[PDB]
Amino acid sequence: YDIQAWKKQCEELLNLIFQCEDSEPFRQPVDLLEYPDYRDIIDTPMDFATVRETLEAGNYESPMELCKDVRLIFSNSKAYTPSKRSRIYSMSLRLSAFFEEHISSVLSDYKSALRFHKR
Ligand SMILES: O=C(O)c1ccc2ncsc2c1
Repeated sequence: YDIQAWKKQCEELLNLIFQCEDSEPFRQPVDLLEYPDYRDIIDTPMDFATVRETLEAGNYESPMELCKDVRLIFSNSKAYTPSKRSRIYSMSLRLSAFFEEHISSVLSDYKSALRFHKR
């Protein structure tokens, strides 16, 4: 019933993601010199370094807010890809399955801790 435990759990999950080869296209902001039309398609850029910085600055109040920004990385890849068979989109799909399998328990434990506090 530890209400603060999600923060270290999210830091450790981001460490695993940065070790995965599939995260390489998503670690830093998409390079606008390599992809000059990117901001004609994508309104709100997001990347894992920005998520980690926001966490470490104390600017997430809940793991749900972190989960919204990581899901934006994946939805931006799906909206920008020219093919649902592309290399970089195929990487985003595998990474999203890994993220979703690991974030599940973080969110369940946090919500359980809040309910116990409110009891
Ligand atoms: O060139 C592609 O296939 C492609 C697909 C998704 C994507 N997400 C950020 S950069 C990028 C490039």
